[PDB]
Amino acid sequence: QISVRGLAGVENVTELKKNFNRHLHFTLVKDRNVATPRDYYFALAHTVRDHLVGRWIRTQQHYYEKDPKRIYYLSLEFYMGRTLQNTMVNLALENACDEATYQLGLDMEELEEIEEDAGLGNGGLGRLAACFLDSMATLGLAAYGYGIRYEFGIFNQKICGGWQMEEADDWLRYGNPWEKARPEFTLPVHFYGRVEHTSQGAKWVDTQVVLAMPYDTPVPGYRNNVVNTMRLWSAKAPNDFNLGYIQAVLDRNLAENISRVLYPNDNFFEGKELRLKQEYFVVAATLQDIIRRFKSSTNFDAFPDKVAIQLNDTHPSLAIPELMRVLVDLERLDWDKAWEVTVKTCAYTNHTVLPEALERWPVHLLETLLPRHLQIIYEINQRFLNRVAAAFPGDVDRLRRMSLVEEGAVKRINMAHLCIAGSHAVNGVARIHSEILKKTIFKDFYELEPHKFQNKTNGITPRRWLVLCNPGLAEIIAERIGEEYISDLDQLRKLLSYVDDEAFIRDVAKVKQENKLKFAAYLEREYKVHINPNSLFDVQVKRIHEYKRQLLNCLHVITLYNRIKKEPNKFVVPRTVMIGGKAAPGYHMAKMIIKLITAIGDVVNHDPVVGDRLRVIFLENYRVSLAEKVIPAADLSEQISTAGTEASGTGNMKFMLNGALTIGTMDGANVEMAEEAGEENFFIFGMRVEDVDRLDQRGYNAQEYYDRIPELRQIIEQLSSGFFSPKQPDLFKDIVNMLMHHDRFKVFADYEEYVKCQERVSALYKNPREWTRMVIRNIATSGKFSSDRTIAQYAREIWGVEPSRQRLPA
Amino acid sequence: QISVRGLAGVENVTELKKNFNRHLHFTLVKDRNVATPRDYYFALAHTVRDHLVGRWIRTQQHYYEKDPKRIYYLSLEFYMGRTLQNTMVNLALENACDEATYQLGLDMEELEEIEEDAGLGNGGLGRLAACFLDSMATLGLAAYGYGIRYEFGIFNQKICGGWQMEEADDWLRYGNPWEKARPEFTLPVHFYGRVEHTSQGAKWVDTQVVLAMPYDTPVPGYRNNVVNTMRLWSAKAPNDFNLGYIQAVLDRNLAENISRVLYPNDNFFEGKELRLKQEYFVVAATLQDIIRRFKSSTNFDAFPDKVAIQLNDTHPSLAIPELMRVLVDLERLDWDKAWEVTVKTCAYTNHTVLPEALERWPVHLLETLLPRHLQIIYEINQRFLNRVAAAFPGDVDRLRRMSLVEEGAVKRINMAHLCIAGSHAVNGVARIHSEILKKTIFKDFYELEPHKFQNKTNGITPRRWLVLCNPGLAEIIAERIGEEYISDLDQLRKLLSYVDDEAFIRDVAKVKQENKLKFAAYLEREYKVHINPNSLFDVQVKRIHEYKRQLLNCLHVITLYNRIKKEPNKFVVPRTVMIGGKAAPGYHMAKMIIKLITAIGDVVNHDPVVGDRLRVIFLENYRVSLAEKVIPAADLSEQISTAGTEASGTGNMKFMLNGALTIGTMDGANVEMAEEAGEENFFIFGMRVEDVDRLDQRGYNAQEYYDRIPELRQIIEQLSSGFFSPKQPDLFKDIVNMLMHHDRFKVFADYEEYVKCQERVSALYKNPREWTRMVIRNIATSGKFSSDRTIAQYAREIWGVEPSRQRLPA
Ligand SMILES: OC[C@H]1O[C@@H](NC(=S)N/N=C/c2ccncc2)[C@H](O)[C@@H](O)[C@@H]1O
Ligand SMILES: OC[C@H]1O[C@@H](NC(=S)N/N=C/c2ccncc2)[C@H](O)[C@@H](O)[C@@H]1O
Ligand SMILES: OC[C@H]1O[C@@H](NC(=S)N/N=C/c2ccncc2)[C@H](O)[C@@H](O)[C@@H]1O
Ligand SMILES: OC[C@H]1O[C@@H](NC(=S)N/N=C/c2ccncc2)[C@H](O)[C@@H](O)[C@@H]1O
Repeated sequence: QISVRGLAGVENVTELKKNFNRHLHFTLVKDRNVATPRDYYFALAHTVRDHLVGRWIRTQQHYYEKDPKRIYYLSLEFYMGRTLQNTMVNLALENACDEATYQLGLDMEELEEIEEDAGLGNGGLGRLAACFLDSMATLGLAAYGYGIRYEFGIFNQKICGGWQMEEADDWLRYGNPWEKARPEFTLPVHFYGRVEHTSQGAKWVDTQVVLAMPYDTPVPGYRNNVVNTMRLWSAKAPNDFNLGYIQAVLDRNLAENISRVLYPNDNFFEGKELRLKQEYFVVAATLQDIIRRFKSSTNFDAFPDKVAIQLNDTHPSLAIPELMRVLVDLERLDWDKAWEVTVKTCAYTNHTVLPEALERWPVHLLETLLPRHLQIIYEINQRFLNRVAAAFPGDVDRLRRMSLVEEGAVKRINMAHLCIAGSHAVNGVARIHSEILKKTIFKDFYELEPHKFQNKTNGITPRRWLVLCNPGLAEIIAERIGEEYISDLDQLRKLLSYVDDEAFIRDVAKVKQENKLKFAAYLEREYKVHINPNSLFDVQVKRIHEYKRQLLNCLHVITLYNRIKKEPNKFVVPRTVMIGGKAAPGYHMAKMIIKLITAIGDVVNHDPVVGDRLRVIFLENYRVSLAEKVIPAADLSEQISTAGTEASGTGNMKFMLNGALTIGTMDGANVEMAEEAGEENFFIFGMRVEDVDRLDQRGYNAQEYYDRIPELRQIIEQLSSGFFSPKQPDLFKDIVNMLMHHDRFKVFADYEEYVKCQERVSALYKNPREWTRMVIRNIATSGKFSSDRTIAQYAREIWGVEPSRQRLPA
Repeated sequence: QISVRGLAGVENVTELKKNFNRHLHFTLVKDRNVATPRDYYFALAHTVRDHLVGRWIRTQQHYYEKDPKRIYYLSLEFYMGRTLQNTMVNLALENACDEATYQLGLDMEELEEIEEDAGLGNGGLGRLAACFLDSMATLGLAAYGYGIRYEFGIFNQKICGGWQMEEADDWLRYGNPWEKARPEFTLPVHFYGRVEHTSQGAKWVDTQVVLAMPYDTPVPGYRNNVVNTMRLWSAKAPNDFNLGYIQAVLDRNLAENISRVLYPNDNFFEGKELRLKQEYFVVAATLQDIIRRFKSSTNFDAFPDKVAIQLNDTHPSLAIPELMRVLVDLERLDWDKAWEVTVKTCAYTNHTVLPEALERWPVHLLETLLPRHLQIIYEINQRFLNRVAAAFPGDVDRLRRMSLVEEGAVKRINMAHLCIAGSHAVNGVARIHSEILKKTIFKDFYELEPHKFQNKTNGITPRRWLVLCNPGLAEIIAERIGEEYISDLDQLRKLLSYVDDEAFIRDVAKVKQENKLKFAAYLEREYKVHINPNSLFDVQVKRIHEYKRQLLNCLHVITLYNRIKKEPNKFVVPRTVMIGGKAAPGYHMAKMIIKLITAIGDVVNHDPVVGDRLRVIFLENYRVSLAEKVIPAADLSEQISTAGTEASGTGNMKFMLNGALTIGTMDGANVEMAEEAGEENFFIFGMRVEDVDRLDQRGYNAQEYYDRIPELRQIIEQLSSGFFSPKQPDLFKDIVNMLMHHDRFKVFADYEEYVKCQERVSALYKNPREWTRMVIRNIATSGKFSSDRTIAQYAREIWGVEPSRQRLPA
């Protein structure tokens, strides 16, 4: 049907159809009389997956023969979403499969909906890892993602009585066709035990062993015939484990619990032993695998020439002392040489400056679980502090600030300090964030080793986040400028010369309307909710956090409702306000915020005077597959974190690419987005970082805003008095108390500017032609935010390798 | 190479080779450069399994269209062993696959050794279920085996320092190619809760739910194109289970523990709640599946015409009250009608008379776990006892003996009594066993309802137990009498006319020698032990139990050693004495017996004077795949249980079919074997059942034998004084104490006759020609012991269906 989806050749369609039938029969053991819709999905998945294998084998063969430098991306999170459509897109099979299934009397889109998301991440950090894998394959890098194969990913969110309920994401229940178990590479991981010192070095003895069994998932590049590997480890008890008899077998569960479940905390540290075990498990198994591959090329001097390890935050920080442990204790290298190798091998990416998110592990935990690593960390700290003392003689406070060991009630290890000390490169994820790292939390480190500190602004893959989710937009762009932009997103600049093109303006607006109609229809079918598709789609989707300020959005919504109630017969631009995202199960305030949103909806959506002029909808179970649907449908992207709190954001980039305008603070990558698009084409409001700093010096007094803004006082009075909870008058007292007395994120301080800015959004939307022209100016300048750009910068500036867009032979 | 292994057609070999390569590539994601031996096994398994699918789909289609009466074989054990060779045999693919793999440069036998046994059983009862499935498919019956998919089967046995060690049988670790998950037939199973009585019947409420997910395994008939199903249930937690957050996810393990592990007790009852849960789990899921299939044919009068349920011992006895529960509480049938349906549907097979093996569940357990079933059991008991009272007025002791409820310290439910009451047929598993049931333990029941009591003598499948494991023997037989005997084993009688045939005598002896050489070579390679292949192979393989009297075998072994030591320069017929089998982990005496065997070996095998005249070897990890190797190699089959204790035996039949002579008591099926072969062609010794009864009346005094048999006194003195355990003089004191003072199985009473009989065995072995002629007379009369005969009798006399040897079209 549409060009960017590829060719539907006669031979190809015929072959797909027969391979589909072969799989239905031989693989699924069904015929068309008894086959379930799930059977059809699996038949199709198997048919598509067959097309990966030749390329996958030859890619890995090629790496073995050419021996390039290998890149190892270590993450506890890979937020992959669904795989079927992505594989079809990257192999140019989409149109052919659509045709093949159509001829078999099946709707491919319906089949696609059957696939579970691989929800192995919480949000931004995990999705970033996934976009990165796509870009690394597309750029022909010899890259491997390494992580954990969680049996349960991020929980499925159900809303019951306006409250978040969690249920287990049993994503492997029907079997995962996109993985291959690799039992021959099963490896032992050690825990507990004790350290003996012999005549010939330290030895780690009396350990408990858990096996790490790898599962490989293919990562196809975009039409370049490259298929890289994501290798995820699963925990397995050894067979003699605990070996009355029955109990010993049942107790195997204890060891295998390591890979059971993803910790559902977004930007928050929880010092639990099981989490520490997960972090070591991935690191120990991965490093053995890396070393094995390196030896199958004795001389560890060449190790950094053949290996780069990228640490996705501090979660895999134990890679540093683990590498030292293997090099010193097992390979018998001297400390200084091992350390040189380690530093040149490792690089560290920081993802937040929020203090509660930073990993600070109690010493007593590491002492019991990882005694040799603790000793190695102490030694690293001593040698590091000796360097600081020599550089800054007599500066005793600097020594305590820079220490890897934090003193206090319980001694803790600061993992971020460990990462900086043991990495040749430290990067933030947007320009303002990287500057904040140098100026504030890592200032001491920057002064010691300025050359270590870099910026690498985040990006998103235009395959998933344009071609896959928004084929209509991809097509109208390709019609004017060709297909090359899909792997060279900077080419979107060419669209600037179409900003006054009446045909293009109409097509851009038409694609948006179609997307909105489709999404409005999705909402009725799967959720029985009614929305006006001619309204402005105002969306904020992202994890629920105080710093992300869904509450400020709530305040605006109530403002609009109150204004309508006061002047019912005045025209207002109709809006559908959509808010979605999961709250960490233990985060009370975030759970209260969800209840508030639904409570507002309950009042607003049933007020006869309001009509279809204002609707508030909570988008349940926000996840990658839902983002692919809602983002193409959005008109207005809410990116409203307090300045200095959102390191980068990536949801912001997704909306920009898909034709929504942005209302946002100058925070994270919003700054660079406004810079690329021009500030005239962005709805910027609120305090800058400098303004927040000024307010902190004076002391933030929320009462002042309450006293001076009548519209704000009304809202607080409504919340307090039970207007939004008639049968539980004090339900939202915690929210009011927080806003009035202990608001770290200064919700009231940005309220007036936000409401004014929102008025300017409504004004522009009234002029569809000018709305669309500004949209074109956003899409046209979204090129910088391709993860291909980001990865090219990591490659050249950190890993020391050159990207290549050249095809491997098919 | 050999005829019974089938044709290796040009087209077939070519096609197998290309399908093997296709699977290696697409399924296993390997090429020949990196493929592991395990990869090759899997490629072959997939290639063979592809040949099942068409037949499997059309068999099940045929049942749906023809709607025959369906047979449901319920067992907690299906001891399947390996599947690859069995599938090749039954599809006539063995020679073709051998040729195809040979041309690919691979040895198929080596590949076969990679497959894990499906060890989902303990011994005889579980293997019987497996032989039965093979025979039911071969006889074209619409039969389904239903059981539990244990994650861990029978433990792997390791011998360390002469002691049994257990390790987890993680048989699914690499994935099972012989199963297909059927998620669409996932069913809820209920536990705990309470009973409410409403205006319209009882209701079982507030229950905990565990899901039962089925996995289907194909059961191919022998060259008849029939493929039946074995459906095994796996336990899955529902997704809202226990739904701080992390713990709730980890706690899902509790529900899923139901299908985690097989209880490793052979002929012994352990009243553990987890075991009770397993028993209900299989019954509840299976009955829902049966009822679903029956409705997809309201009128439950026709239920027994379309359904037979065979209970493999009392393990699935809860089928009776569960069927009543569904019929009365859910379908709203009156009690009397439901009961009529239940009795006509169910039949019960008893497998032992040993009192410690009988299931007697504490009332308090059933009260908590299954409150509605307990109430139903009470009601069954009341109505049953009312029938007994009417038949035998005033016989108050009969009422207490026949009650389903046993009084005492803890009240218990006798599950065997439940089974008799609720079944239209009760059978024992050999003629003497069935007679013992009528005369002793079920005498009261037999007097009430004599028509219920039947015999069905056990059998073994001649596919696995001749063609598969002993192709050389199968071939020399087929050369004289054709191939028809493989599914009509009575045809073996024709071999009687070859008993004086010099060519056949030589061929029978040659096949045995070859088997012995192969087994002697297996022992060196995989265990580094040296044996004389010209010695008589004296083997006792079966689970370790006091009743099976491995100890009596030990006494003979020591007797032979002592006799050699006394007269070193006297000729004796050389023997290799092989004993193997697992002990239940909690059975102390059985574990001591294993240690004794190895301790004897340690003395005997290292005595220079003995030479290669006597060797004692403990066969480690005895299991189905090991039986397939050792049984063909045996000369002498030890079947030496105390008369009246081994219900049937099936190992005995396996040895008879494979050309070993039997030394045995008149116990179980040994009686019928001697009857078929003629007593002159069997080495019978020892007390008959009547003699044991006489001894019990007088009181068994072991001391009398010790006092009157000098050779026996010497052995006991050696055991006591530490001759077989120099550094732990009293190691075997428990064994001596048991033999002298509390021997339930009268080891000493059969000692003299056993040793004498063994002398007659040695005498015959000295005359190879006469040894072989007696062997021919055993093989020739082994036909009755085909499980095809057994199943034909169940079909005609219990299930009310006719077997058919007719092919389905291919
Ligand atoms: O079918 C479900 C099972 O599939 C298996 N995959 C096998 S046999 N081949 N895959 C090959 C493959 C080829 C190309 N891209 C991905 C995988 C997985 O090992 C197993 O964990 C999973 O449960
Ligand atoms: O860079 C990708 C995205 O990462 C997000 N971080 C997330 S999801 N978790 N971090 C968790 C964390 C845990 C422990 N120590 C530091 C951070 C950032 O908040 C976002 O601005 C950014 O766009
Ligand atoms: O490969 C390992 C996996 O195989 C799967 N089998 C599938 S996809 N088809 N089988 C078809 C089949 C055809 C004929 N005879 C048996 C099975 C099983 O469902 C899964 O439990 C197992 O882990
Ligand atoms: O019939 C097949 C074989 O079954 C065996 N029984 C075994 S393995 N377990 N029974 C366990 C059991 C448990 C509970 N209540 C009764 C028996 C018999 O011992 C054997 O003679 C016979 O050949």
